[PDB]
Amino acid sequence: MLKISTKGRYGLTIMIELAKKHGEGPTSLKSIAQTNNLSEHYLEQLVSPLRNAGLVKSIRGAYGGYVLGSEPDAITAGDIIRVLEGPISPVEVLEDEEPAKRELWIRIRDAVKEVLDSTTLEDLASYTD
Amino acid sequence: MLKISTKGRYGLTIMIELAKKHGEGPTSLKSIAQTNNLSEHYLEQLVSPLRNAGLVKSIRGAYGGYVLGSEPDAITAGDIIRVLEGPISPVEVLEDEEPAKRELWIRIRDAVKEVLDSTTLEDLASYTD
Amino acid sequence: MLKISTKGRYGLTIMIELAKKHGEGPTSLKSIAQTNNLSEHYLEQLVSPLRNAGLVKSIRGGGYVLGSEPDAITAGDIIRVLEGPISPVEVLEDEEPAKRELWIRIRDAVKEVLDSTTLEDLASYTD
Amino acid sequence: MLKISTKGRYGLTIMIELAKKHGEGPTSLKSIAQTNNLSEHYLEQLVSPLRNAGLVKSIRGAYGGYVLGSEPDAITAGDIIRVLEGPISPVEVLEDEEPAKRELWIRIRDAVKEVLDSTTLEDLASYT
Amino acid sequence: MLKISTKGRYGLTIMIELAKKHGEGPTSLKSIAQTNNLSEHYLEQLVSPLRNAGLVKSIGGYVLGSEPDAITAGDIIRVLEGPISPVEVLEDEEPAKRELWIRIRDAVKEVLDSTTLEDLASYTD
Amino acid sequence: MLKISTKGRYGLTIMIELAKKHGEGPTSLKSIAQTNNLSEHYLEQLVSPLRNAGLVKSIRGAYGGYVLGSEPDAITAGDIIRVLEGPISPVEVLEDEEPAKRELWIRIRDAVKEVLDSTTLEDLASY
Ligand SMILES: [Cl-]
Ligand SMILES: [Cl-]
Ligand SMILES: [Cl-]
Repeated sequence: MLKISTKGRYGLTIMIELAKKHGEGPTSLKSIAQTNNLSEHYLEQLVSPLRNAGLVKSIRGAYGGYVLGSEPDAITAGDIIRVLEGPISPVEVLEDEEPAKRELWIRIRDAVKEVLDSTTLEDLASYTD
Repeated sequence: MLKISTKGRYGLTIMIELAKKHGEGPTSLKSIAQTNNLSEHYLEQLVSPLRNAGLVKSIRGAYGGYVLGSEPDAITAGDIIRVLEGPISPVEVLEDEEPAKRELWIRIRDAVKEVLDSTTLEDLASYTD
Repeated sequence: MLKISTKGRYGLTIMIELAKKHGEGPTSLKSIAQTNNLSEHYLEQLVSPLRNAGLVKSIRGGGYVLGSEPDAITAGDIIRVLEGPISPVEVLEDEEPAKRELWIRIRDAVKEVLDSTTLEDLASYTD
Repeated sequence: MLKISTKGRYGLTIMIELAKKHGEGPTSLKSIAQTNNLSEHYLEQLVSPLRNAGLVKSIRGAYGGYVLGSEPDAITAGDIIRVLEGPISPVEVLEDEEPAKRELWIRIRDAVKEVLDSTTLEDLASYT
Repeated sequence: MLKISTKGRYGLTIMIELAKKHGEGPTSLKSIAQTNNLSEHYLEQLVSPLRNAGLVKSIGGYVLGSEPDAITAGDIIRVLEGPISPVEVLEDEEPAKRELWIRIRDAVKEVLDSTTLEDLASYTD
Repeated sequence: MLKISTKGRYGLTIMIELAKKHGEGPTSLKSIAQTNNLSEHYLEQLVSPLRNAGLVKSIRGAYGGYVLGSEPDAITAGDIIRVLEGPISPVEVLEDEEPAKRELWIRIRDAVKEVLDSTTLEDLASY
């Protein structure tokens, strides 16, 4: 029933990897790409807006890479999704739709928004295998 | 992010129209279609599974049509969606997924399912005049 | 931007084939499926609503014919039965007129093509 | 039945905001984002191709921001959509689809293209 | 990339369950729905075309209309979702530009046409 | 049945145009856009990741433009798609889907990946 966009999935992956390595020095996009079986050049397109938003910082050099732009408990899943995908809309509200159905979509939207706004990177990084 | 189709939207429309007219005798698909500016012949494709699930009952005769198969408080948005669109719980996954990476999407899925399972036809009919 | 599904596409295929054979006796779904390289059992799922809408008639013994003259049936009539409404457009809550305007104009233009394109016109295109 | 992409919707929003503020000096992306309850960092991804196309101009400095690259009557909804989303193709045409159906998709495409090419930012900004 | 919907997914579920129970008497849609945690009334919408195509036979339950090795994923998908061959094209498409998408389409069709229910029934849980 | 993304379609178009002009000097995005009836400013959004991956090289100047970053036989359709779209996943795998269906999606994925990994720009440019 639920669909997860590639931008959102992998943008959150970058952030979670960085949260797991918080205080352990920079992490190269190359290593995140290698860990997650994807192109570093695909990942670069996702980090760019995260870097512009100050959610991540790029450290230059041979031992360079990315770090979080704030503590993991100060970044939410919602902060990340809003930068990469724009506003949250789980069910599109359509022109002249019945108020009962519009109310159902608002309730769904509020419940999704509450999950995004109450889930920090620290919380997600705490899940291990 | 949620894949509720035209089937689900209009299947909910039928159920809401019937909940608003609960205890007021049968309602024809023709009048529901007329009220909502849709083809009755599109709506007919949605009633058959709703009728098979016992969510609606067909009353024969010239003054016949449809009634709810239960009280509005005994039918949820989730009950309707499951019949018309299939399961609510499935979420897109990666093979051998790591708990940290999958977690956000599970929380979103659970929050959506909770809204759908806790919103009754009585609740939907209360959102409108 | 317009979501016409496989249902709509093949529902139009049925109607166009029947318009081409108008006044030439009944046409079986098997024949339409064979001509179009698809399953008759996929096409069967589309005929029932078209028949209920009176867009097609089933001849016992046999096959299908149009329920009206080709010039009296539009692409719009067919799409509404198989896919649902053509008008609804995705809107933002507390929408400003300037921002929504373009999408209303697009919706109206699409609806006009669908409502003014008849089966007689479409049946005149071949090969 | 009609789907509106996020890129198209919000790219068009930036342009409409700039058309409403035409002749009122530069407008920062931050204020457009604030007005529309969006991240400025989401909007940045849409403005870069619009700037590359000359549809918007960036004015530097303390009072800097964006302005339109031409008069609002000289920019169409079509000019904006082509930069952000590529070619206008409302219904995808499928291999070996019959000529009658191919014709219907072409007619829909032409009608959409006419609306896009005949609607200016001046026209859209005129709606209160 | 693929036009494989909930209809196709659950239509495959029905066929796989029936292949697993081949020669073990009829199986109801209710038990298939119970095994797979979904509505029997959603599955009921999928059986009618499978029955019309002779892929399933109705006896209170269903059996396969042929041996599991004689039914492919392609046979099932074609009935429920429509053709496998159509691919999105540009008008006046040049061969070099369309080629990759034709090759992808052919490879997908080959997987579907070469996968049988006997093969699929060997994967358990 | 098969859907082709705009990014993938046009990203591949850029690479194919460059492969056809390999050894014929630089090609501007303006001429590729003109040949393909699309905006150069839409194409520019696709070239930047391809340039970052070293799949194309930009030659500066008034007679500048793009060239391939390697020989056409050394670049695959898979190298291009992975940069622009991410991982190849034709049918999404859903939580708790039965192993028989998960296996079918893996087989589709492997067959698509084999086409992408075995098709070079030299191969495509030869048509
Ligand atoms: Cl890095
Ligand atoms: Cl700015
Ligand atoms: Cl260039």
